Amino acid sequence: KVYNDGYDDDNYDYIVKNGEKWMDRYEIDSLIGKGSFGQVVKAYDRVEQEWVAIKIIKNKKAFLNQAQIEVRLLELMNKHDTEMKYYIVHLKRHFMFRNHLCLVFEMLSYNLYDLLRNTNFRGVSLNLTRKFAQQMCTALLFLATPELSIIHCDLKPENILLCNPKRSAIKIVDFGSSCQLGQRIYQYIQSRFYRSPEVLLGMPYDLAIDMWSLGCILVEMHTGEPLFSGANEVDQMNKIVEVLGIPPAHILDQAPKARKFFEKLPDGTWNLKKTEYKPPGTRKLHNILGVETGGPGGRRAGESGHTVADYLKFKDLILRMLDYDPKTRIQPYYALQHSFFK
Ligand SMILES: CCC(=O)Nc1cccc(C(=O)c2sc(Nc3ccc(N4CCN(C)CC4)cc3)nc2N)c1
Repeated sequence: KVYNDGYDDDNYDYIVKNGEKWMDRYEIDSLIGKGSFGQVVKAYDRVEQEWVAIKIIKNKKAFLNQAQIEVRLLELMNKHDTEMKYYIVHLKRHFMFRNHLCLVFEMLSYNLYDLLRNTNFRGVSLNLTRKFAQQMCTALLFLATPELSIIHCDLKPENILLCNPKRSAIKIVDFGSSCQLGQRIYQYIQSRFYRSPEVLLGMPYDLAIDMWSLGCILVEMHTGEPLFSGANEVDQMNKIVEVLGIPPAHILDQAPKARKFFEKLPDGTWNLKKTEYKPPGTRKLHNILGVETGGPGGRRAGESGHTVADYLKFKDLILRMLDYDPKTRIQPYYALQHSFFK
């Protein structure tokens, strides 16, 4: 009949109501988010006199525990002194309310997928993309702090929100999937479009996966379409090979799931399993970005800072981010010194 005295529903989470007032402080406006973890709502803090986004976790043990892990992480980040902290979303405070866990975040604006949908999926200028890229590389540089060593494990355009609708400042949200570096416990991680090959191949992984995701994002921010948009993992790997080529033999010799996509020939060489696709490595990123053809689809022809040189810097950096070897993949600190950011 009723659950938690009629406050929750079938899915253990709070039924939000327009204009409801909590604890004589927070004033609920409207639902803005919904996920497996629970719900996200827009509200007005009366004490700080400001708008905040509150994360209400479901009324279950599991979700509560996960949320507590996440809270510990956020608090851990907020305790560090560097300005690099200001690219991670800020957890002002947290509390319990009617058997629910509530996380108080600063209210942010649109996520990047919204913007992309506003361009009719044509992407944005390279000048803006440079700014986004810079800030993101800074954030990943912060998360790599020895005492932190945090892997976001779920970087996608909808997890990057604007601070202000009229400024190019962004921030990273939802650290529920988050992970501090350590021994492997999970193997089905990251979003499918942004899942690093070492994960697709069932191999050990570190922070280098985030970088991979970032590489898939920036290009998508300029073209409007996902770089690799496979319906499944096979299609995904095929689409990654289609652009970057078949992985190094020394990589595939280590990969347990290597034979999910490949087969080993009698001469030791690896080849794709047939299931559609271009020959490996003939979908050149050079042609995808339209370096010498006036940008993606020729819609950036004649625009400021859209010369061949700029596109070549960009392409070099992106190819440094999509390195197959996690050991040789470009690191944030060196990424911030690229000619792209001059
Ligand atoms: C949309 C939220 C999301 O994808 N992940 C997420 C989950 C839980 C909390 C947060 C988070 O930190 C947020 S979410 C937020 N405000 C916000 C939430 C939702 C939205 N929209 C969601 C997408 N709609 C098409 C437009 C409005 C816009 C802004 N501020 C913070 N600080 C983000």
